[PDB]
Amino acid sequence: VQKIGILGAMREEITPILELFGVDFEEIPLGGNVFHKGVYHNKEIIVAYSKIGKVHSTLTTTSMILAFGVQKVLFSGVAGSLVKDLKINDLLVATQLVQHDVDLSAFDHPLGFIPESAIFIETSGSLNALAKKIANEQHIALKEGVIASGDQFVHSKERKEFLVSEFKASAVEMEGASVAFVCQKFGVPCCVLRSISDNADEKAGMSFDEFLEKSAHTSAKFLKSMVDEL
Amino acid sequence: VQKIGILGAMREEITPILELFGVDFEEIPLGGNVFHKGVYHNKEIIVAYSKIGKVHSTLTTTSMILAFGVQKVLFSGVAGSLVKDLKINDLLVATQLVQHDVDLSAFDHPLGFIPESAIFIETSGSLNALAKKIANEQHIALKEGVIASGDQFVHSKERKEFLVSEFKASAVEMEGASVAFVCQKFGVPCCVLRSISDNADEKAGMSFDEFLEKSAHTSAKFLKSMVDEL
Ligand SMILES: Nc1ncnc2c(CN3C[C@H](CCSCCOCCO)[C@@H](O)C3)c[nH]c12
Ligand SMILES: Nc1ncnc2c(CN3C[C@H](CCSCCOCCO)[C@@H](O)C3)c[nH]c12
Repeated sequence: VQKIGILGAMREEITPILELFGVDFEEIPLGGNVFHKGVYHNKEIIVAYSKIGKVHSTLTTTSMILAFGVQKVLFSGVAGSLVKDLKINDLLVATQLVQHDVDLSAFDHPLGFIPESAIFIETSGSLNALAKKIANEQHIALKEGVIASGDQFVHSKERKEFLVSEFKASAVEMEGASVAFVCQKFGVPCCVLRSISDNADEKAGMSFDEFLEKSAHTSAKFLKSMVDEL
Repeated sequence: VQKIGILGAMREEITPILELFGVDFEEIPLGGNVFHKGVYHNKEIIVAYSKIGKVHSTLTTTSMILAFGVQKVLFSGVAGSLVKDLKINDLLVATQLVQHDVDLSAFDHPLGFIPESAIFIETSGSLNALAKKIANEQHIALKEGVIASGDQFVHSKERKEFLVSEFKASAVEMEGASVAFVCQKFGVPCCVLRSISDNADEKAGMSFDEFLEKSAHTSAKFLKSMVDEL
């Protein structure tokens, strides 16, 4: 039997996931998260929001894998755009992710690097290829690129410029890299999907509140379309 | 029957732990960590190093709890001092911890705060009381204070002074807050002990390299004395 973990960071990001799947979910509390466990097209689906940021998302992903035995993890949510071609509501799949706020440069380590790890964490090529295939069938744009994750909500030109110069990131959020990292450590295939909610600039807070609902729904709808192919 | 999880961040922090306990350990790999499982004084001890930083430490602490069923978690390692009275080799027990690099100020949150959490994460009062009691009996100085944790190695006066002014922190490291946080989420008693390796200033890299071994041993020796009373 196939077991698939579906994650968002905020409750608002999983609201449309639960609604779009529409099946009956059993609620299972563990480690301060609530896991929604259902069956859909012969697959067991386990849905949770982690809460915001790297520690929360690391915890929840580890719980998904260890406690619920998922074989794939699909993340859905919203993100800040760092590139002109990614506009509000546009979808991006992360081919690599970085923890942009990691700094061990005192020991001459490059920014983003931690010993016994790597700057860039890879996601599943087979899932990313699937995303590309179905986006083409749907005639919807889907960009591929690097996503930068850190424990700050980015809302300045200066920090955007750093993310582009240092990591060639296309989008910024606070959980993708930690989710992808956990999945790498456990050998679990991962896809990270984001819809743009803001431009990570001085107006980001306002844009985020305006577009969270729609952008979350766009990501969630696409995630469902991926699960339909598994 | 009592099962105690014992964590460091770096391999060097657990070397003296394994040595001082002296017992045979079984090595169990899981999620990119190696867990050393042994029996000491009729208690079961599970020792691991997480690897550096908040994501690594969150993962490992969650694995310790879920996969190995530990009832308490004790963290031992080194830290940078932020206060004049904490000198190289001095011991500190963290009564609260903060993630000092968290910034959701774009939405008017205070620094360190994440929704559905708190700036300050509590450790176990009963374990901190035990530490104080033993330290007094041993005639060893043990400070109680706030530890700030983040994904940067701190090596500047400016950042030191921020940690003191913002959080009234006494020491800085990269894992304590995340370990204590996971333990809080699962309702597992936690104690975080650190020995000072450096002063978190421009000389910190050199001080760290010089004193890592001795400071790690000092922390490990004290952690063993706690386990002897559990
Ligand atoms: N520009 C940007 N920089 C960094 N990340 C993002 C993201 C992605 N998510 C949104 C969410 C923000 C949490 S704060 C809002 C809620 O606070 C109020 C609720 O109490 C966190 O999970 C990261 C969208 N735009 C971003
Ligand atoms: N001032 C300071 N700021 C933040 N943290 C600390 C700590 C506590 N630990 C040491 C270690 C980082 C060292 S990276 C060594 C270079 O990598 C060598 C392996 O390639 C990480 O686990 C945090 C001591 N002094 C500190």
